[PDB]
Amino acid sequence: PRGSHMAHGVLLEESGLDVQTIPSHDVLGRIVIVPETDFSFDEANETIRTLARIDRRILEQAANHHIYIQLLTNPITDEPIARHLRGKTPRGYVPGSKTWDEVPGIGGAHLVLVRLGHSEKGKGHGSINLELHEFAHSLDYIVFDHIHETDEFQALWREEAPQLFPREYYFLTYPEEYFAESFAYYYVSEKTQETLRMAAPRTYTFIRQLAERAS
Ligand SMILES: [Zn+2]
Repeated sequence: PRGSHMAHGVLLEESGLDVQTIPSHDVLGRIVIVPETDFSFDEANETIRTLARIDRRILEQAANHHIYIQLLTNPITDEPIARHLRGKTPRGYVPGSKTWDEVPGIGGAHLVLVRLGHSEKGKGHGSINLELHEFAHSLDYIVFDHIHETDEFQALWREEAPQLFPREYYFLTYPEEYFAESFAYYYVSEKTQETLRMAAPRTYTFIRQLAERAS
């Protein structure tokens, strides 16, 4: 007997997956959607533990805005709301060099999609951490009302992105990318956070106090 509450994915808190030792699992349990078919517990656990590095208040903001992060085993282009992307070139790639079938995440809307097994840099994307980068887009646009467009953030981007991302075109020249990748550096590890702090100290402080900038 399969219930319709699990037919299209399972909310983490309803999944029976054991997350009791994960910080903020009470909040993440209402944000993360896991597959209703077989998936790797190790891959899901690592993704959820990375998201649990985020300031609890930001997670609460995301939950109260009803942002969800759906973890997938199959490609994003098998989801009906992304089916139009099958076989198409993603913006910014040379045609023939990439299709949306090969893109493992999408962020910015109230539903974030992340395919399991692709977190690290180079696995179909160029971010230090796929799930933090994509979630940061949705935070930026929804919780923080396009904060990458504010005068304060624009000035951080101008002054510090050339120091932090001199060799990474999209993180250097797109303010929404600078926001999302800076967020991922702050939260993926202590080592990347200290890299951010040394190369881009004002951006570091901006991310550290981000929770006080919501709307
Ligand atoms: Zn991005």
